[PDB]
Amino acid sequence: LDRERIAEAALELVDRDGDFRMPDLARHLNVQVSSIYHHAKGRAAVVELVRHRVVREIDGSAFERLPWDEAFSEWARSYRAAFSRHPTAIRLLATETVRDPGSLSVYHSAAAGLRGAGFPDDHIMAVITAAENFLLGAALDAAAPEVMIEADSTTTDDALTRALAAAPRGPERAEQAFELGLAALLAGFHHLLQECG
Amino acid sequence: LDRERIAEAALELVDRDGDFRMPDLARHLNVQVSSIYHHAKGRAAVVELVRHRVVREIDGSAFERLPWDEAFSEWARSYRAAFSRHPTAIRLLATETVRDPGSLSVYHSAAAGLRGAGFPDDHIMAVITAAENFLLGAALDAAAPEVMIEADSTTTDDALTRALAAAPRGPERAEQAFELGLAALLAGFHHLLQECG
Repeated sequence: LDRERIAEAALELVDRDGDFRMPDLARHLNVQVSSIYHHAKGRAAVVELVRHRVVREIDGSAFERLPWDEAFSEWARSYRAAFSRHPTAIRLLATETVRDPGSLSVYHSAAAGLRGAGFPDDHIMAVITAAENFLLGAALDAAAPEVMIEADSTTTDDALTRALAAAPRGPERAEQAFELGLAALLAGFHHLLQECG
Repeated sequence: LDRERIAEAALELVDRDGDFRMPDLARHLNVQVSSIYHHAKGRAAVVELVRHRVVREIDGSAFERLPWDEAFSEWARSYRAAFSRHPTAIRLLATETVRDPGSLSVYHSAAAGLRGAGFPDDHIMAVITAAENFLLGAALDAAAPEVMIEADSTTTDDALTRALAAAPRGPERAEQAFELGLAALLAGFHHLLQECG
């Protein structure tokens, strides 16, 4: 029983149900809640351990090594991949305040990278949050069925039929939308930067 | 007991737990599963009724009345507002194939609007899905706490501290990120269109 084993069991419960309760977590660790509190004080601390375990693969330090848009793209891909492994954890983690030191570090890196690029301070958090909104959505879409829209029509030339026939099939469907949306957002952010001088 | 009352009770369960089970739904309607199946055959049909009840407010027909980017903005705002009332339903609805006639109609409208604008057919579904990815994420962020990042630092001039101090407070935090991300995506999509001639 250390922090890593608590984080593990908690994420397992969150994977199954979308949330966890302290006594049930203790049961699955064969301990009393007491024992958990010695490693992590309260629910908020256990949520941050869950967050830590999900986001471990996300490297923010790419912002120190690459131009902002290339770093943004590496960071975005890692973020998608991390959350797409735990789609049932997305609601919980998107709606609890971030305090995990590891996560705060990633934020520190993205903020410094975007400042370095010329994004004004009053825009930096919105840029990062706009990107995260898209990425949590794309993580859900990567966990979704490969066919997400099934239309029952007799028409062959309407716009929806045509668009659905001309789109990628399989895992490529979600990948196409993710790549196009990422490129569109980066183009938008580049525009923001031109406007700022 | 009609389709509307089934849709209602099912969404109530989904709001609470993130999913529903047929027998529990029947219990909360004081009926046997049998009675549900006469209005909606199986789980997939009940999921689409849930979808219908969430997305009723979303008007796709704005694509018939406004230039694509103005329509996109009205549609996006309605979509955010709808899902932000039921954040616990987002996972389920983002990961089940769309067959609800009302929803398919909205897709029909957005597809025709984007075709009308000049987006090539092989790009239309990805454009719509990219937008939805962002919007589901923004719906979660609107249901999130107004302070989403709490940093414990002694530093005053670092990039994260500065960005968090210069950002909007309260409900304005999520609103700022939503507005900036929407504008960035539309700029990106406008760029896509310039590239296409």
